[PDB]
Amino acid sequence: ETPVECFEPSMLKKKQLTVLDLHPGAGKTRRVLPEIVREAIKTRLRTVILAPTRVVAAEMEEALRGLPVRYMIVDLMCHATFTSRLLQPIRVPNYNLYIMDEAHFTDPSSIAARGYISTRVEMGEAAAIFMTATPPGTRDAFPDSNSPIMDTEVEVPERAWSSGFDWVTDHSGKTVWFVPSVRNGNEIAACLTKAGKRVIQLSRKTFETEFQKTKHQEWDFVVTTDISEMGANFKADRVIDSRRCLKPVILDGERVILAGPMPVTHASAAQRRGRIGRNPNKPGDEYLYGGGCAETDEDHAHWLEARMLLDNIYLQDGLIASLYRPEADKVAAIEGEFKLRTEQRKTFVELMKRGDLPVWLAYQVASAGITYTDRRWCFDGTTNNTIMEDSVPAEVWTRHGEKRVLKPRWMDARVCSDHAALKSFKEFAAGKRAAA
Ligand SMILES: Nc1nc2c(ncn2[C@@H]2O[C@H](COP(=O)(O)OP(=O)(O)OP(O)(O)=S)[C@@H](O)[C@H]2O)c(=O)[nH]1
Ligand SMILES: [Cl-]
Ligand SMILES: [Mg+2]
Ligand SMILES: [Mg+2]
Repeated sequence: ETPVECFEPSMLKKKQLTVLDLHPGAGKTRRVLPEIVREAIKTRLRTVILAPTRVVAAEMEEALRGLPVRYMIVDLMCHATFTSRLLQPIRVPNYNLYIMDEAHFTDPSSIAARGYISTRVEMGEAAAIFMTATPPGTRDAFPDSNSPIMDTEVEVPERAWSSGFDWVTDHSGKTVWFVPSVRNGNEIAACLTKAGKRVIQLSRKTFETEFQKTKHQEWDFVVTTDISEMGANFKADRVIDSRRCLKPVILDGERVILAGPMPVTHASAAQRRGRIGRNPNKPGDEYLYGGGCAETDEDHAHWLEARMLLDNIYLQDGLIASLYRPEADKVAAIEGEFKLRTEQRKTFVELMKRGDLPVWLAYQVASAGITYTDRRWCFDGTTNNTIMEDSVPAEVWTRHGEKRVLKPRWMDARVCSDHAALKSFKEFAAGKRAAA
């Protein structure tokens, strides 16, 4: 029940669930993971390794080079790819060993993957190892590091500034700056670029292509959302942490708002700080943070969305998987409330995979009996659901040649929270889709 600090071969026998909680940068992904894979191959286990992002998967594929590891014999895939396969009639192999790296990731597909895995372990069908420096319930924002970190609470700019904050731009090294949202990041990055800094911006939808730029010498700032908490490695000297995040909230079961900016969890703060202090021979790394931490409330939509996913994943006859027990208190929905019949469930998965809609929104459309290609719901909502861009109602040319105001029947604030998200939703509402 208690987390461990070293891998032991008896962790690979069925019904064992082990949390490996070495401090950030202690060598979990880099040194303990290849040891586990060797022992699994030696014992003929059917194994899957789950990476948080394809960036990290590509990294592990090279560190595991020379072993029989199939990137999608040991299978390698991302959390989202794993949960995605569980949602198709492509009934997944019955692995008897699941290794989940960066097991703290709180996106809905990762929460659902932990629930499925822990249920298989409790069924006695598998063993599992969750690797993370910050397991659920963590209340330490300042864990150990390979080199000592200088922690300082300071006022962190939340918008562009025309004077002051000289300590930001006088720094000579490399800084990673965590922001609560893409739109806040755009404003900070433009202000740094105007000061002559070379800035890379990272978000969940640009991470793959833009993270590559960080592997070079010629940058001063990375401005990033919380996606960089999931095992992203930088060569940086300083982290600036707003200590804030946005929280998706389902108001009354009828809409999703983005609440905040509000304090991050202790686990998030520790992972942000854990981007630096990683070189044991390089003292002096600095963590500058702008406020306190707070634990997640009852109302974070990601855990409810995870139940929407798990209610639609096959397990064994009529069974439905539970959430991983330290996470199971966050949701009030009851097992099975979100189960869909076969055809609506196909629409549900299509809206998420092909439409890039948030889980909650894809469920509302699918359970309404709307088919994937029917976009009338994007335009027939109430007036309060009108989507604005630069303070004017957004309009779209539909597939049928009419210009309509964007006014979805169900409002999820995440489809219009930044320029790239709105562009994608406008294309979806028009019956179009940009080349993947
Ligand atoms: N990318 C990379 N990192 C290296 C290398 N040699 C040493 N390191 C350092 O060793 C650290 C430990 O690697 P890793 O296995 O990621 O620790 P970890 O416990 O997984 O760190 P955590 O953030 O996810 S909680 C790396 O993050 C990096 O700082 C190298 O050749 N490549
Ligand atoms: Cl993001
Ligand atoms: Mg790691
Ligand atoms: Mg150590």
